[PDB]
Amino acid sequence: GHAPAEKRSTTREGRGTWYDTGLGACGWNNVNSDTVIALSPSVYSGGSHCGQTVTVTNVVTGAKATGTVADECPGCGPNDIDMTPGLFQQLGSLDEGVLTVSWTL
Repeated sequence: GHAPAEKRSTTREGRGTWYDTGLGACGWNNVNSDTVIALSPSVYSGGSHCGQTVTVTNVVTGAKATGTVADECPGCGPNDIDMTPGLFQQLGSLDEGVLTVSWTL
């Protein structure tokens, strides 16, 4: 039913990998060059993570970028997420696959 989820929006380090962006698991459809995010499943994320803006700061190089949760990363926990490759280039390099980024949600 209803659930007024009040998440403590706090900057914390986690993992952030790129995926092939085309159709988000929420009501968004974006290309690879865009800056959107795939967050841990809405079951675990209370539903209210879908459509949230998230600032991600790759701690490896200190590179800060921002992407909006449009998709749901299924096979990952609340310390590891996915994102657009275009955004992941702004965090670091595609060759890394995953990077340790400081995300706030």
